[PDB]
Amino acid sequence: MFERIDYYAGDPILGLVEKFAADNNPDKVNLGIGIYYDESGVMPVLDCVKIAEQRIADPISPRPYLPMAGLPGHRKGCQELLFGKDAPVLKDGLVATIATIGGSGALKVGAEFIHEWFPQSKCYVSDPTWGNHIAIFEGCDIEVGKYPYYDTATGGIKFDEMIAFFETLNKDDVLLLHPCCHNPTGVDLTREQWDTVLNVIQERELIPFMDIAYQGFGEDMDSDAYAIRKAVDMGLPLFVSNSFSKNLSLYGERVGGLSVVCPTVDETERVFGQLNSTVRRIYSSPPSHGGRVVDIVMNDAALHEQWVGEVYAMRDRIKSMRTKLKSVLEAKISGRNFDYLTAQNGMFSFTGLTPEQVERLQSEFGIYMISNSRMCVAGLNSSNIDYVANAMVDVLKD
Amino acid sequence: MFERIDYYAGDPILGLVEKFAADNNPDKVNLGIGIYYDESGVMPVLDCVKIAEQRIADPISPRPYLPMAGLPGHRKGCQELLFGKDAPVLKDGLVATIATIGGSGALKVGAEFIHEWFPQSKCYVSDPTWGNHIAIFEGCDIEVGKYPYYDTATGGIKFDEMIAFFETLNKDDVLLLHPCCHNPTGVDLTREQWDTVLNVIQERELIPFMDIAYQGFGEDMDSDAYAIRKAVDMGLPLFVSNSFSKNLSLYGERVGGLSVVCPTVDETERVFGQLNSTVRRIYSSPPSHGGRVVDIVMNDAALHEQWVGEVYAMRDRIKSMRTKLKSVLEAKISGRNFDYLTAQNGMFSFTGLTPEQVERLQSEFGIYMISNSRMCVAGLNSSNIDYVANAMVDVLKD
Ligand SMILES: Cc1ncc(COP(=O)(O)O)c(C=O)c1O
Ligand SMILES: O=C(O)[C@@H](O)Cc1ccc(O)cc1
Ligand SMILES: O=C(O)[C@@H](O)Cc1ccc(O)cc1
Ligand SMILES: [Mg+2]
Ligand SMILES: [Mg+2]
Repeated sequence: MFERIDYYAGDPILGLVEKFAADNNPDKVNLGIGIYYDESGVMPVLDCVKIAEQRIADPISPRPYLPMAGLPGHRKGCQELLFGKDAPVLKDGLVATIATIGGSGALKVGAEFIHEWFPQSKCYVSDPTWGNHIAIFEGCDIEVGKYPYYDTATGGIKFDEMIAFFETLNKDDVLLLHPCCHNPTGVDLTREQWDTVLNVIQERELIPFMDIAYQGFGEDMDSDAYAIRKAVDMGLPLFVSNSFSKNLSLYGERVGGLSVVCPTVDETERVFGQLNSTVRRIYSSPPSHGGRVVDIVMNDAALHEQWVGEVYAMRDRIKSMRTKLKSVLEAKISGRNFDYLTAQNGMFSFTGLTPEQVERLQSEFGIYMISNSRMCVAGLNSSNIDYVANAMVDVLKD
Repeated sequence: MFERIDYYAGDPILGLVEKFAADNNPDKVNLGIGIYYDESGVMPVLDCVKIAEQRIADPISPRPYLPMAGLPGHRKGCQELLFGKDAPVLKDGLVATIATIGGSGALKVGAEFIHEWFPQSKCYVSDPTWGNHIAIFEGCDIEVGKYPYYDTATGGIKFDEMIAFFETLNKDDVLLLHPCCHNPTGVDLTREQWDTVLNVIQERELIPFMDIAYQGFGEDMDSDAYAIRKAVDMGLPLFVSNSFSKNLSLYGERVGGLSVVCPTVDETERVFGQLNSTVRRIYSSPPSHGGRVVDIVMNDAALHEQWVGEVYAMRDRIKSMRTKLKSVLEAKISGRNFDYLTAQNGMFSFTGLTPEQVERLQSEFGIYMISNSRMCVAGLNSSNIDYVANAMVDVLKD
């Protein structure tokens, strides 16, 4: 019956993970998975979350369906976070927002909405980018290409080429953009580059789709959202997928948001209604437990403030790891610039190591990265840092 | 920018609900929504669930991604529930199962899988059926039509016409079937009619997709799954979507399962891999909280046994309401047979009332049903029964 069905290769990042677990090097370290670990190398449970969940468990309540858009408080928290509290765009009612099944789920609904209403649009992703972006869009029968982004030569951005690329695109074509904390490179646009980008986006009447999965891990909650807010100030029709997976340490509950910025309230209502309809077609409504956590933590002022602090500690710890890793490298290797390590933002780092060097890191030290050199900085901690930094010096010295 | 966007009419079931809320009749009752309510007119929190959730909160754990297929325990609970404890088909490893975002999510994944690998297959739904079935399938770009089912004349099933219809269909065409507890009619097939249909499905080489959203609300857990188990016995390739929304009273947490019965272990693996790949491109993985609940409740023998007991009481209560409703009607309306009310199974009932009568039921009494005459029996309880039964008497006499 199902002889025609091909085997599924399996998630690539998961394929590596099997190999690491198998590895019997006592000193093995996994830096391959984009998961945040704390000082002790474990996934944290955030204090604010813990508190939110005790409230949810006290008392244990009936579990009616959430609305299709999810909880209003969840929606508002997304909005206030992304566009700023009582931002003009929100007080004008020009943002249609739904809770989603994580950032993935927001990408799916947004892509499906684009596919239905802008059937001609293509989508373009950064070269390189997070593998799942491509699957989600193509899974909607939207054609996906790549725009120039990362400059292998410099470690920077092929900014000129990227800009020239965008001018070739068709009206209503979609750009998948990372407002900060690029996955996998860590290399972000400066504000001035954002203004040029958004300028051409405006001129070419392209659709910007900002995926922000690490708000708070780059500069701060506001800064990380500059690209979003500047697109709003310019009056662009912006799609924003956001995820709480990382910054809430709530990967498994599937919490995120999708927001569509619209030129008029009436368009806001058309789009909101169609987002609902799209949700109804896929999974009907989002999960109550994850949504309640988001609702409680975003809208309780004491919990929100605690939560930002918790995110900033996670960001600060990742920044310390970057600094420490650079300090060892620059102390030990003269005449190579390692500023790109602290210039990069978020959880990810393109190390600049060649595939052969990544592989030698695996064999010789049991240290696991992606072949494109991507390292998750949160994998690093006080207990493994000197071992990893020193292994890296060795591989680069050969 | 979004003037091309059509307004979404809104979920009809949800649309009626708003009119009810707005309604200022002191004695209003809502029988429009397929939600289960206890004797007091409130959504229950089941004891087993409450226990499962105390275990989940003690202690509050890290929240990593579940696997794409969800928790193994959740997958095994679906399987055992659907096909019977340690069934041959399970011991033979011929069932590919994933957790899903409710029954809706399972429908979506199985419809996407069908669309990808059997692009020619069309899907046929019962006339009438639950509104979302169509949207889910059409949302996958699968063409959907209807098979004869409900007989307006007799209140039964146009069984002969249905069977003739199935014989016209192409090989690999999909039938969406309700093992029990038909929505919206309440009218089910007998076991003998099941044997006939599944025979024709076998001879016409059609694909049965069984959606069972109310296991436990018909006769009992095992009886309700007859159509499923008989299809397995016959060696048919079967798709089953199951939902814990009602029978676990866990609508909000989005818990259900998709199961694909395969002729051989190797095909089981192919299908299992692609199900995962399909999950990846939609929402990446399912929610932990809901999945943990299902895991704990299905796999703890004391909780499972308690849980069956809880569903039994819910079913018995619905059955009592059917009997009391019929008794009032037959006592007060001469020469109309109302055995169809007790003959129907599950939460829903096609009351036989015309759209005019349904609408008069709204205007005169604030009693809300679907225009097609669908009533949710769980909406009825000892506090509202007489009032609803007696109002129904008056609409029928005019
Ligand atoms: C017959 C039927 N199938 C599928 C579903 C999907 O619901 P859920 O996603 O909550 O399991 C429902 C209920 O909403 C239903 O009544
Ligand atoms: O960026 C990453 O490494 C994550 O995307 C890893 C991942 C991907 C899929 C998944 O089901 C679990 C983890
Ligand atoms: O069968 C019914 O009437 C409803 O239970 C379906 C439903 C449930 C929740 C929802 O957000 C939309 C439709
Ligand atoms: Mg499609
Ligand atoms: Mg110019």
